[PDB]
Amino acid sequence: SEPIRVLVTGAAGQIAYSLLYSIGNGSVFGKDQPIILVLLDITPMMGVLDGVLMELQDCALPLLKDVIATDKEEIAFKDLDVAILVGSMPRRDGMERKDLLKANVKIFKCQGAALDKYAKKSVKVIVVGNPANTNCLTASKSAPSIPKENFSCLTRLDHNRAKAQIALKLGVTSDDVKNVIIWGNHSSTQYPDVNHAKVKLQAKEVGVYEAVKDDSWLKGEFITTVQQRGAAVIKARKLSSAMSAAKAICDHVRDIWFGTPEGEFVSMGIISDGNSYGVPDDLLYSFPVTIKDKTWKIVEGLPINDFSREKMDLTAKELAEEKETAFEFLSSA
Amino acid sequence: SEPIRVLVTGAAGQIAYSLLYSIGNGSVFGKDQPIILVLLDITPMMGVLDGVLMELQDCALPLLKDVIATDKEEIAFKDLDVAILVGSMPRRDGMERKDLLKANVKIFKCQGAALDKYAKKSVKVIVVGNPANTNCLTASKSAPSIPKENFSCLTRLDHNRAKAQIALKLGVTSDDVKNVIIWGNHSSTQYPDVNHAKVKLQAKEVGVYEAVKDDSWLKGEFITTVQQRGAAVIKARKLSSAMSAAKAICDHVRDIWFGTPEGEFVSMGIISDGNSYGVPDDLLYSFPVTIKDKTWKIVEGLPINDFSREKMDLTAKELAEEKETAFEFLSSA
Ligand SMILES: NC(=O)c1ccc[n+]([C@@H]2O[C@H](COP(=O)([O-])OP(=O)(O)OC[C@H]3O[C@@H](n4cnc5c(N)ncnc54)[C@H](O)[C@@H]3O)[C@@H](O)[C@H]2O)c1
Ligand SMILES: NC(=O)c1ccc[n+]([C@@H]2O[C@H](COP(=O)([O-])OP(=O)(O)OC[C@H]3O[C@@H](n4cnc5c(N)ncnc54)[C@H](O)[C@@H]3O)[C@@H](O)[C@H]2O)c1
Ligand SMILES: O=C(O)C(=O)C(=O)O
Repeated sequence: SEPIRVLVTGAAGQIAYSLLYSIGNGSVFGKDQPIILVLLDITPMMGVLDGVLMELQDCALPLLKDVIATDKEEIAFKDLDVAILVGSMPRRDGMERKDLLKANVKIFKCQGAALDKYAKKSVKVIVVGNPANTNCLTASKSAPSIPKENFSCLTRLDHNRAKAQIALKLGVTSDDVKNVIIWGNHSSTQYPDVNHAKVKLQAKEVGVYEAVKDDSWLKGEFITTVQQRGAAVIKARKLSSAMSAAKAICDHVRDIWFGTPEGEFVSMGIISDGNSYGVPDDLLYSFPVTIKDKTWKIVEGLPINDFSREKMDLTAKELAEEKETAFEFLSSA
Repeated sequence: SEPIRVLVTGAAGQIAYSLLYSIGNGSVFGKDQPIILVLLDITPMMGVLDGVLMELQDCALPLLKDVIATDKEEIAFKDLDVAILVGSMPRRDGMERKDLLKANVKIFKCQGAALDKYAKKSVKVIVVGNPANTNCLTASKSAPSIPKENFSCLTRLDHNRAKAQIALKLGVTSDDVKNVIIWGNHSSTQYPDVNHAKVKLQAKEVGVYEAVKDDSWLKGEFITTVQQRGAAVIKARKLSSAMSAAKAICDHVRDIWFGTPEGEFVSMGIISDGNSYGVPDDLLYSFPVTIKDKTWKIVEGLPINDFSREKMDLTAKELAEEKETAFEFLSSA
């Protein structure tokens, strides 16, 4: 197959350091799919990039057709098929994802403008840098010639985190848990919804509530754990998550590239235009979706209880607030 | 279908951060091999170690059955099926990763002692932390009940780098290169030998001397390039060569676990007793081996030309010296 052009921004940083190996080894786009890898970062990090290039050569990765290290937008965004937007200022212990907004939203406006100008119209754009949803939304709106649908942000890490807490609670495997949902914002108001989740017990596959038999936990400690998870990792490590962040990016892009498995949906921040869940349009909200032929579709018919109604509305409300701040700031100049 | 117990020491830093995902991924011990990862680091790094533990859980790895974090030797080394020894004292620019001997060999003396008392007798121990060969030797000497053959250190990174250099020189792929050999010490006197090595050049296996047609380069710049590679990545990145080291450690441990491909030998530091290559007995030196049923076997009968003889001998002298220096210290008290 002809090579696909995949860009990873902030390529000299931690997340990228934990991710380039998985792209180059074929575990993301396919064991036989060659990659033209494009690596963007700032001028003073170009020497770090060169160290990463020698390490890629020392890792035996033949699927890497070419590896382009650059600090130029013209080169970085040209003809891409995939854009992994990581390049961003990370928060530190004590900060919410919301400060970083003014600092980072400006970067995603220019990058959305760079995609629109230089990348293919078919590009898949994956936004990881914080605030992901708002960053996501801003970049998307500075790329009017690229379908809204090609813009996604990462809630897969929160998804994976929710599964790992279920597996640990029930003493099960991560793969035995399925259909946990991460609704709304990639922030501490995220709703990790296990109402439609399934767990494989030895006698039969049951609902997560039925298998846990602890409603308080599921609506209490379980919610807080997942929500504060990013902040807890930073508090311990003194660095943002990277190993777990990179892996969720691999899972998110693979599910885009290869589709979701029969009877299963995954969490994805996407544009909310047309949803049927009572969520305002024009937001970059995380929904449970099924993917096929690289195209996502929100899962419909999920029964929403009262407890889930509220929670879902609180993340949307929070997302509107971030939308208001970033748009006031980017127009003001 | 039961799990195995693997220890990774120095779990709170660089190399381990790039390596643990590949262990719990199933890419080392097999896609149906469940693992319990045991992470060991010193007391002051327990904060950071808990965040790595959180990241590991957050990757949602079905095979990763349990993850344990401790600063206790009695917990780390209990009932291990595999021990990866990374923890140690660091290196950097200004040369060569020589002086570290006396500041790292105490660590490994202690660590062999714990394996001796707590570890299964069948443990496989891979020594990575520098001085790799001499730390290796010290640990085996302080663990007299665990078979000396069960101990090995890592020359696989130098071996992997060597293949990439040949691939680069010729314009071919790294996996088109077979049977390079890393003779000796993991240091600047190492001997990266290609006399017995093969390359697939234009769909025909030929002989790397035959393919390269530049004997001066193979005996000059290739050798120094492979010996100075680690220092070039570290001066470019300002951080260790973790991504490539993580990959060479997986190579080394997978080949131990599942054996070498038919027709192929790999490089790995082992106990020298009885070799037929003119190298002193009771040394931990790298040789070419074939591996079957988790048991290495030095490849006998390779003709040693004169250039090779002073080089293998030169590496040996250095290793003899490090042996002197390490043991007088440790016995001194
Ligand atoms: N959505 C998620 O789950 C998620 C998870 C983890 C981290 N993140 C976020 O991802 C972002 C990436 O930071 P990190 O964790 O890798 O830490 P990091 O600081 O080590 O890496 C960031 C990299 O971005 C580069 N960079 C900065 N501005 C840039 C620009 N304008 N163009 C290109 N590159 C630029 C930096 O030089 C650096 O190399 C942070 O905002 C972090 O909070 C998001
Ligand atoms: N053989 C090879 O090919 C090779 C290649 C690269 C690096 N290395 C060596 O690997 C080692 C690890 O490097 P790194 O980049 O991860 O360094 P690092 O600083 O990032 O990590 C070392 C870790 O060892 C821990 N440690 C120190 N003493 C310990 C002890 N007694 N018990 C347990 N943990 C202890 C430290 O607290 C730290 O967490 C170094 O010795 C490095 O030179 C070997
Ligand atoms: O730390 C953060 O901001 C994250 O988004 C993360 O680690 O998932």
